Amino acid sequence: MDVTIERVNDFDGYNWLPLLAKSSQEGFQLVERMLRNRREESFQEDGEAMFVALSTTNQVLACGGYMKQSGQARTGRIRHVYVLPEARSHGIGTALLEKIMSEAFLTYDRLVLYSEQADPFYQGLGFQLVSGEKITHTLDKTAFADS
Ligand SMILES: CC(C)(COP(=O)(O)OP(=O)(O)OC[C@H]1O[C@@H](n2cnc3c(N)ncnc32)[C@H](O)[C@@H]1OP(=O)(O)O)[C@@H](O)C(=O)NCCC(=O)NCCS
Repeated sequence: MDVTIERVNDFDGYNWLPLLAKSSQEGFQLVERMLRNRREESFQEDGEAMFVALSTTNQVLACGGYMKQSGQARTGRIRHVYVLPEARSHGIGTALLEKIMSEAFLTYDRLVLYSEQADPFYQGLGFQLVSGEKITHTLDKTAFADS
């Protein structure tokens, strides 16, 4: 499934309702939280970015990004990763994550994330599963580089 991955510079330039609706149906708040909190966590500052995957017809099929992990130094947190159900299993999440990781490791020496649902996906990308309160997966830059 052909997509383009694009940096979000203007949240108001996309129709987010499909992503909001499907994610909410599934019990996920992550798209809602992202869009509601977008004035404070804009993903526009240095060390942060939000991406969308656009279909060949300009429709949003996924989102995901990164920003600074609070309290840690040199650690970034991967945030708000979600692919529309009908768009899953076509390589979109992998393309999105590869872009995020390659860019985020320019700023951070470690990337972390919290995912209860997608361990196989994240392990396939090289993340290590960890038992923390705030994080489920971690990846050091040196491990990323060595791959
Ligand atoms: C996890 C997620 C981001 C992966 O993105 P994706 O575009 O579907 O994944 P890709 O097609 O790039 O596949 C990469 C890996 O992701 C995983 N994956 C594939 N389809 C998936 C799906 N429908 N749901 C969860 N994970 C999936 C597989 O481990 C896959 O490895 P493989 O290609 O070697 O078999 C995406 O499916 C998603 O947002 N799922 C949300 C719902 C969820 O968490 N699923 C749990 C069960 S309800």
